Amino acid sequence: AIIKEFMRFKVRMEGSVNGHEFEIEGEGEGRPYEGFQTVKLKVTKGGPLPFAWDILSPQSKAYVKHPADIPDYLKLSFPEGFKWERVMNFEDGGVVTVTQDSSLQDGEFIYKVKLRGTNFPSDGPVMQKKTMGMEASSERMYPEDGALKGEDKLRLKLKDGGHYTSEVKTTYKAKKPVQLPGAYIVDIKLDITSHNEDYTIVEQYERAEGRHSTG
Repeated sequence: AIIKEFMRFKVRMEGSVNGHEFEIEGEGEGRPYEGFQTVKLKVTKGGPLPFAWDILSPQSKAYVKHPADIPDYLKLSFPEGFKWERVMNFEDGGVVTVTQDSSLQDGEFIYKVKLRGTNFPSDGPVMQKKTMGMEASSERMYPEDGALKGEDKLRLKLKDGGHYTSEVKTTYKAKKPVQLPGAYIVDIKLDITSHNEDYTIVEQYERAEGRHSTG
């Protein structure tokens, strides 16, 4: 009974993008079983960021709605929790690597994130802030080597019409070997609900629901 129907979380990211170091702190809340959440974030060091918010926005899988018949591996991992490791390869040679620890302390999730972005063209859409959010996506989930893997193609919206593509691969590993699901799909929509002019303060909303594959 330790994941309640309403849960809050605290997050700190230590990051570097093309050598620009920054820190972000945030707090969020949501309904883990209903698959939605919100977060309020502030850049506490290295603001304003000289790159697009949208590469940071996808950096909280306890809050995915799962039907009863798909094991909710990442909720089962608590109280100890889980770790994740991610690579994002962007279509113009930019690369983001991320590691994250998720734990539960005094009834709140605690998130610790380390991020490195490199090889973004100084004049590309990320370093020139030409993105305006991302499309809804479907993360393709499967068990492998005792972990849960996810693969997605993120389509960052360009202001000028069009999309800037990232292939994303993530490993989500519970700190104790609770029940893995079979292969399945998680439909996700992440929205930036508000921001200040320079994106030193940002609010996000996400909805996520697991389902069986069609095909």
